[PDB]
Amino acid sequence: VNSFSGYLKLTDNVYIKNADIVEEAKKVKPTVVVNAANVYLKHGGGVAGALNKATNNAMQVESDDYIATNGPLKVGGSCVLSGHNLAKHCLHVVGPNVNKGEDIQLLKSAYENFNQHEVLLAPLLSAGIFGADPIHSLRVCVDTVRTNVYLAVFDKNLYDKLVSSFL
Ligand SMILES: NC(=O)[C@@]1(O)CCN(c2ncnc3[nH]ccc23)C1
Ligand SMILES: [Cl-]
Repeated sequence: VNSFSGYLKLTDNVYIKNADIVEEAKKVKPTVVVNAANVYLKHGGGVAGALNKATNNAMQVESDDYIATNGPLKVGGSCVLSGHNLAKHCLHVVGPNVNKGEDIQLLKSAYENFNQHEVLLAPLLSAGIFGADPIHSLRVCVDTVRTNVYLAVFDKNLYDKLVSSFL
């Protein structure tokens, strides 16, 4: 039993809710919140910009030190950093950004990072400003993640379409 509330159950391990991931994180304080990161951990917009804003830019400061030490992530890769005031940990996961021409096949690799964590709050990878079809992102999620994932979908109209079209 965990403290996630109001989710629709899609499968054995995947749950979905129309919610602002920032407000969800501030309520639940999960062990892991997933950020929709880019390889430079530049949290300018989308989910990343919103999560960083909620940390008062502390996520960006920590991220800049990480990059200065380690260099950029790989597309499809991840790193674990602090969750600041939102969660214990933030798993920064880089899905492909279609608006950069990145290979959508790397989306499965991106979701594989979730399997290293027993429970996660997460957005749909490569959705929103990353330019992939969110229906496809959901299918890959369900077919790749085996740990317990609670998906927050900010857009209510998008949330309704994802549920109704789910196979
Ligand atoms: N005032 C705010 O910060 C927002 O209400 C608008 C920006 N922000 C988000 N921007 C993009 N993608 C997102 N996914 C989940 C939340 C979210 C929250
Ligand atoms: Cl985003």
